[PDB]
Amino acid sequence: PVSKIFFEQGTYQCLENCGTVALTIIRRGGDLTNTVFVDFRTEDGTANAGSDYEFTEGTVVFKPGETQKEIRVGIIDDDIFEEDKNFLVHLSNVKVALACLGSPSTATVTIFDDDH
Ligand SMILES: [Ca+2]
Ligand SMILES: [Ca+2]
Ligand SMILES: [Ca+2]
Ligand SMILES: [Ca+2]
Repeated sequence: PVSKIFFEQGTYQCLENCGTVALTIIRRGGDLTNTVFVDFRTEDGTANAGSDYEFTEGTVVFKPGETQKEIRVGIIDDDIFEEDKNFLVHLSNVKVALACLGSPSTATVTIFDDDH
């Protein structure tokens, strides 16, 4: 019986000025009385850390009973008009009973430009 860890949705969106984007990680399956650890980390798409979004990483803990965890990523605003850009948040290193990654364990985040 295997706990799976995955993002609640595979795609998130925000405007450049949204300040931060919230992402939800689900735990489903197996024995929910176990504690589960999952690492997370941003990766550039066409949007770049230090420029369009803030580099973010960490470990999330699903304590017993917990099925939903929220993580936040900083979005950087500017006043230049350009195309919409995306980046990635990968999940990894799941630790418990067996727990592992499900689908999707990468979320893609599109920042929509709000200028012009
Ligand atoms: Ca920008
Ligand atoms: Ca703007
Ligand atoms: Ca802009
Ligand atoms: Ca547009």
